[PDB]
Amino acid sequence: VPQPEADNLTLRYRSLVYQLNFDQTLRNVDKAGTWAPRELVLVVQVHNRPEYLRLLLDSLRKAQGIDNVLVIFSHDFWSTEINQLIAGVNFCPVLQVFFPFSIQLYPNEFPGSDPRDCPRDLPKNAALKLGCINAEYPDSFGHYREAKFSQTKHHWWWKLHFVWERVKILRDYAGLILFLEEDHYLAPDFYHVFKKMWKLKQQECPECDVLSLGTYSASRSFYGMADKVDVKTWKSTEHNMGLALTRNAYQKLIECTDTFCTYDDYNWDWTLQYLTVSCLPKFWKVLVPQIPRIFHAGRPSTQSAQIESLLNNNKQYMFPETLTISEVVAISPPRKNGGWGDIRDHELCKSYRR
Amino acid sequence: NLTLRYRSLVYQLNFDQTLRNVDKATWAPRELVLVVQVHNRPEYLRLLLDSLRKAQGIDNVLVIFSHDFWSTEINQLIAGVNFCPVLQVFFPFSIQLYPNEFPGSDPRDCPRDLPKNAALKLGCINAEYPDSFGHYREAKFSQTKHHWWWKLHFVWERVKILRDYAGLILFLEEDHYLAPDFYHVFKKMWKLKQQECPECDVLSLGTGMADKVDVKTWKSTEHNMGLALTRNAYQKLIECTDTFCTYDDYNWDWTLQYLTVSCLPKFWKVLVPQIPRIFHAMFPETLTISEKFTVVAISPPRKNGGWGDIRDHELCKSYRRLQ
Ligand SMILES: CC(=O)N[C@@H]1[C@@H](O)[C@H](O[C@@H]2O[C@H](CO[C@H]3O[C@H](CO)[C@@H](O)[C@H](O)[C@@H]3O)[C@@H](O)[C@H](O[C@H]3O[C@H](CO)[C@@H](O)[C@H](O)[C@@H]3O[C@@H]3O[C@H](CO)[C@@H](O)[C@H](O)[C@H]3NC(C)=O)[C@@H]2O)[C@@H](CO)O[C@H]1O
Ligand SMILES: CC(=O)N[C@@H]1[C@@H](O)[C@H](O[C@@H]2O[C@H](CO[C@H]3O[C@H](CO)[C@@H](O)[C@H](O)[C@@H]3O)[C@@H](O)[C@H](O[C@H]3O[C@H](CO)[C@@H](O)[C@H](O)[C@@H]3O[C@@H]3O[C@H](CO)[C@@H](O)[C@H](O)[C@H]3NC(C)=O)[C@@H]2O)[C@@H](CO)O[C@H]1O
Ligand SMILES: *[C@@H]1O[C@H](CO)[C@@H](O)[C@H](O)[C@H]1NC(C)=O
Ligand SMILES: *[C@@H]1O[C@H](CO)[C@@H](O)[C@H](O)[C@H]1NC(C)=O
Repeated sequence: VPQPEADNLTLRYRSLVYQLNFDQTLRNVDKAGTWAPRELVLVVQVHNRPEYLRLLLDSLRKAQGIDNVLVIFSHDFWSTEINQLIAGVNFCPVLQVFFPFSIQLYPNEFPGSDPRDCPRDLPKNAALKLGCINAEYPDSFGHYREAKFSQTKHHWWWKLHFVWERVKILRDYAGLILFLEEDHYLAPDFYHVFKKMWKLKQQECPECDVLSLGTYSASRSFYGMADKVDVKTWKSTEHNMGLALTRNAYQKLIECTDTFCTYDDYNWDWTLQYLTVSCLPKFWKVLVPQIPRIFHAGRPSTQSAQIESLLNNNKQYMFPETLTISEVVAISPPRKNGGWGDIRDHELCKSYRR
Repeated sequence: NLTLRYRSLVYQLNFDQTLRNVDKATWAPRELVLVVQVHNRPEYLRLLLDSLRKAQGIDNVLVIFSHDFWSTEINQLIAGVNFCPVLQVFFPFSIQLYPNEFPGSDPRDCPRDLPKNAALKLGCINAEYPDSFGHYREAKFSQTKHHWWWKLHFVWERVKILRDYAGLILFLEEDHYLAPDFYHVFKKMWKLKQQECPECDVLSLGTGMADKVDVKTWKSTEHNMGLALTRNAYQKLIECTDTFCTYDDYNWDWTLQYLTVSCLPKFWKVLVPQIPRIFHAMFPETLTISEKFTVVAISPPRKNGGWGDIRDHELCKSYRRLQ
C-alpha cells in the first residue's frame, strides 16, 4: 500500500481551484449538441453564506424561461455545503469558477496576512520605525492593509475578466452578462423583463450603457409601475444590484484597469462610480424598471417570506406584455473609503488582464 | 506535478461526496442504487449515459460513478446528467495516481516474460512472486480487480448518503448499455422474488420471452453484466476477502465464481430474465418465473493468472481496513 500524502489543506484547495478553473466542467449541458450561451448569462459572486445562497437558488428554480441561461458561480472560498447547494441545481446550465488568489489559498503571505505587514491602527511614525513592509503605503486615512477587506474587490475584477476572456464556453459571446451576489433574490419574471428591456434599449435608448434589474426601493402594489422603466444616470448606491454589462461595456472597463486598481476604495461599486467620472469616456446611463426584479435579502427565512409574499400579492402585474420608458446628469464619488492604498493590491489587480 | 494534483483532488472529492440534482434540505436512496465502474473510454460511457437518459422511471435512482482515471471529457459527460441523483467517487489507488510506483509500474519491477532464474540475479522487486504461469505483474491488468473490490466496500460502508441503506445496489461497467425498462423489470423482479423465490439470493439483468425470468445457480461469469446484490449478499463477499484477494486471477468475475465453490457457506440462486436488459457494447405488465433449475455442482474454474503478486494481495485486503 502506497505511503499516504502529508495532509496539506492549503495545497489541496489550490489543486481544486487550479484544476476546476482549467477543466471548466459544465453542468446540465450535453456539449455534443448545439447549446451555446445566448442573450443572458448569470455570474454570481459567492462568499460563505449558504443560508442566503439557498434563497437565491430558490428564486432561480421558480424563475421562468431560464432553462437555457448559463449561471456561473464564482467562488472565493471552498465549502462542502456551498458546493452541495449548487449541485442540486439541475434546471439550468451551471458553471463553477474559483478565485485563485483568495486568502484561503494564501494564509501566511500576500494576498493573505504577511507576518511583516503593518497593523491597521498603527500610526505612520511608529510603522516607519518598526520597519513593516507596507509602512510607506497606507490608505487615504492612515489605515493599513487588511486581507479580508481587499479580497472582494480583487474577486470582482478577476471574475469580470475571467468570464469574458478565460471561459471557453463564452468565446465570442455577443450577449449580456448579469452580475449579482449570493444574497440576492431574483423575481420569477426577471428574464422576461430583461429580454424586453434590451429590446427597449435598442429602440428607444441608444445612449443606455448598462442595464439593471431594479433598485432597493419597492412598492407594496405593482399597479401601473410594473411595465415602466426609467433611464437614469448610473448610481452605485442605487444600481449595484443586478448589473448587466455588454461586450462593448466590458471592454471600456478592462481598458480602465490601472484606474480601477489604484483608486483608494476597497468597494467595487464605489470604484465603478469613480470610473464614470474619470477613466470612462462618459458617465453611465442605466435602464432600470420602476418595480425591482431583484431583491437584497441581507433571518433568511423571514426576509424570504416577505419577498415571496410581495410577489404573490402582485402576481397579476408581473410578466408584462410590453415595456414603456417613462418620463439626469453624472454623479461623482462623495468620499473615498480607503482600504485600497497598498500597492501590492494594485499590482495583483492589474495582473488579471495579463 | 499533475499526478500530485490528482491525488489532492481524489482525497477531497471522496470525502465531500457532493450529491448532484438533489436538494438535501426529503430524498433518500431507496429500492435500487446504480454503481458504475468507469475507466477511460468516453465513447462507451456516452452510450451508457444515452441508455440512462432513455430509461423510464429512474428519476429517483442514485447512479454512482466510480472512476480510476481523471479526464476532462469524462467529467463533462457525467455533469450533463440532470435527470437523476448522481454521485462521483474516485478509486484512490489507480495507475494515474501512481505512475512510477506500486500499484503502478515501479521502475524496479520484473519484466513480464523474464525467466525466474534471470529475475533473481537481476534483483527486481517481485522476482520471488510470479503468477501460476511464470509471468510477472503488469499494472494495467491488476487495476480492474483492485477497483472492483474497493468500489464494493466503499459504496456500502463509506458513502454517507447510503448509510443504513436497506435496498439493493446494481453493479455495472462503463461499456454496458441498459434497456429502457431495466428498472421497470427490476421492481417486478424483486416483487417476484419476495413472492415466488424466497431462495433467490441475487438478481441479474441478463446473461426467449420478454416476460419470463429464470432461477439458476449463480455463476459469476454468466451474470457479470448488471449484478444486483443485497446487504446480506455483500456481507458474504467481504467475509471471503482473503480468498478473493489471493486467488491467482485478475478477472473479478472468475474470482467470484471460485469464491462460490470454495469459501461461500452456501450456493447462490440468481433471478435472471430470459431476454437481457443490459448489453455489452418491453415493459411487461406482469413477470412470471419460467425455468427453475435445481442447484448443481460447479467445477473450480481454470486460473488465468495475473494475480500472483502479493503486493496486489495486501492492497486488495486493506480496502476494508483503510480509514
Ligand atoms: C446613501 C449613501 O450615499 N450612503 C453613503 C454611505 O454608504 C457611506 O458609508 C460608507 O459605505 C462604504 C461601503 O458602502 C457600500 O455598502 C453600503 C451599505 O449600505 C451600500 O449602500 C453602498 O452602496 C456600498 O455598496 C463603507 O465601506 C464605508 O465604511 C468605511 O468608513 C466608515 C465610516 O464610518 C467606517 O465606519 C468603516 O469601518 C469603513 O472605514 C474603512 O475601513 C477600512 C477597512 O477597515 C479601512 O481600510 C479604511 O481606511 C476605513 N476608512 C475610514 C474612512 O475609516 C462607509 O460606511 C457614507 C460615507 O462615505 O456616505 C453616505 O452618503
Ligand atoms: C466463449 C467462452 O466462454 N470463452 C471463454 C474464454 O473467454 C476464456 O478465456 C480467458 O478469458 C479471460 C477473461 O474472461 C472474461 O472475459 C471472457 C471473454 O473474453 C468471458 O467469456 C469470461 O466470462 C470473463 O468475463 C482472459 O483473461 C484469459 O486471457 C488469458 O489467457 C489467455 C489464454 O491462455 C491468454 O491468451 C491471455 O493472454 C491471458 O493470459 C494471461 O495474461 C495475463 C496478463 O498478461 C498474464 O498475467 C497471465 O499469466 C496469462 N495467463 C496465461 C494462462 O497465459 C482468457 O482469454 C476461457 C478460460 O480458459 O474459457 C472460455 O470458456
Ligand atoms: C502546503 O502548501 C503550501 C503551498 O503549496 C506551501 O506553501 C506550504 O509550505 C505547504 N506546507 C507544508 C509543506 O507543510
Ligand atoms: C510527481 O511526483 C511523483 C511521486 O509522488 C513522481 O513519481 C512523478 O514523476 C512526479 N511527476 C513528474 C511529472 O515528474
